[PDB]
Amino acid sequence: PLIVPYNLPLPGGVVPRMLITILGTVKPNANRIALDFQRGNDVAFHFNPRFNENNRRVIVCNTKLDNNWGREERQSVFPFESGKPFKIQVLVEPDHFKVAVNDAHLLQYNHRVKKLNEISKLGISGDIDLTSASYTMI
Ligand SMILES: OC[C@H]1O[C@@H](O[C@H]2[C@H](O)[C@@H](O)[C@H](O)O[C@@H]2CO)[C@H](O)[C@@H](O)[C@H]1O
Repeated sequence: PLIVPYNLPLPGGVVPRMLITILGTVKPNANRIALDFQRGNDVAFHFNPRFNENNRRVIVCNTKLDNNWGREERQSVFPFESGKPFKIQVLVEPDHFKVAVNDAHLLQYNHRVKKLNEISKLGISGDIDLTSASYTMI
């Protein structure tokens, strides 16, 4: 597998029609997963499944600018399970990131960071065994 935390370079940033696919397996008794699409030190799109926030499972999405987190967008639809293999697909579309998990649409996150071609790294972290991380233009 891959070593977690894992950094995937995104050469020349992202662009609509770029599809990023993450394959892995959630560890037993997982607490968190995170994808961090970064523009330098900023996080354009943080995607953060939390397995136990006040005994609830929730996905928290946000943006970090100049070391400040913005307004959280929360999704209670939670397709992950401790112990199970998953596929996360993040498709960049003109106005938003579109996320599907295990081939089912999960959420969209509107672009707050506008310079898409400067979002040049994806950090993958958390309680997973990471199998692959890649991208393709569709
Ligand atoms: O916003 C994403 C960001 O959240 C931090 O945790 C927040 C928490 O969600 C919020 O409810 C509380 O009031 O403040 C915390 C600190 O900002 C995470 O620590 C961070 O890793 C991101 O996930």
